[PDB]
Amino acid sequence: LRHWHTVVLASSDRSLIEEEGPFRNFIQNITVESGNLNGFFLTRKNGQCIPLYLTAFKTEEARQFKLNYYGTNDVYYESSKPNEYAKFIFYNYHDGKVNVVANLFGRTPNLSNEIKKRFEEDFMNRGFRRENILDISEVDHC
Amino acid sequence: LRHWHTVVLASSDRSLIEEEGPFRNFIQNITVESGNLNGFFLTRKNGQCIPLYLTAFKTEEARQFKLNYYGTNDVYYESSKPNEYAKFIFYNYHDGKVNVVANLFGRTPNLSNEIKKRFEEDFMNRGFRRENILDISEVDHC
Ligand SMILES: [Cl-]
Ligand SMILES: [Cl-]
Ligand SMILES: [Cl-]
Ligand SMILES: [Cl-]
Ligand SMILES: [Cl-]
Ligand SMILES: [Zn+2]
Ligand SMILES: [Zn+2]
Repeated sequence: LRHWHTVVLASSDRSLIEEEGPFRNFIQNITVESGNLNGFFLTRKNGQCIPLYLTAFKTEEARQFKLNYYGTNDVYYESSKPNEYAKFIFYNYHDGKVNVVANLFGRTPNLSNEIKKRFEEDFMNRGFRRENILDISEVDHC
Repeated sequence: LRHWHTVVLASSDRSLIEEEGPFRNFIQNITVESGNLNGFFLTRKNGQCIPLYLTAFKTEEARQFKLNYYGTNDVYYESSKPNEYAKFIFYNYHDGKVNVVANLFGRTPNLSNEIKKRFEEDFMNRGFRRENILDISEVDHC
C-alpha cells in the first residue's frame, strides 16, 4: 500500500470534490507506519499547488481507519488487486452532516476501463448522479 | 451471529430512529446463510408489532454486507465480544442523501454499562448530539 495517483473521485456532495474543494486532493505517496497510513497529497489552494499530509490511524479492525480532517472521518480501504489499485471510502462527518467521498487510486495516472466502470457503477447503484463522479485521469491537476 | 435484542439506536438523522422512523426496528433473530445475514425484526405500525425480514448480502469482506432497504446500505459488523454483543453500522443512501445508523444488539434487552458507554461516546465523538442516541433498554417496545 508507496507510489499512487488519484484517478477517480466521487462524492454525495459534488462541491466537496470540485476545484479547491476540501476533498479534491491528489495522492502522491502512502507510507504505512505502524499500521497507520501516512498520506502525502497535493491540493490547489488560492491559486497554487500545496502539499497536504494526513494520517489515517488504524482501528480495532483491519482496513478501517480514523482520520481527522474537515471534521472527522471513518475510512475504509478496499481492493481486489492491492498492487494495481486501491479504493478508499471516506464517510465525512462535518458539523453533524454526513457525506461519502470515494477515492480510486492507481499505480499510474489512469486505470483500466473495467476497474473505473465498476467503481462508477457501484457509486451510481447507491443512488448518486453520474455528475458527482469525477474522472481526473482525463484532466490536468496538481 | 441466533438470539438478539436491540438495546441502543443512534443516527445522524434522529427522525430515522424515532417513532415511525424507517430505522426504528427491533432485531429478534439473525440467521447466517451462505455468508449472508438473514435478520428478523419487528416494526411498530398502527399499534401493532409487525415482522420485517431483511437479508444483508455478503461481500469480498467478512464483516461487510450490502442491504437494500430505504434506499441502499453498506453495512458493517463489529464486536470485541461476539457472544456478548453485536454492533452494526448502516451507511444509508436515500435519495442522494447519506446518513449513519448505528445499532447495538445484546443477548438480552439490556447491555453492560461499559459496552453501552463505549458505543455512545464513539458515536458522539463524530459530532452528534446525545439527543441522537436512543437507549431503548428501558423503553417498552416490540
Ligand atoms: Cl507512474
Ligand atoms: Cl509519476
Ligand atoms: Cl433474553
Ligand atoms: Cl427473549
Ligand atoms: Cl415499539
Ligand atoms: Zn506515477
Ligand atoms: Zn431474549
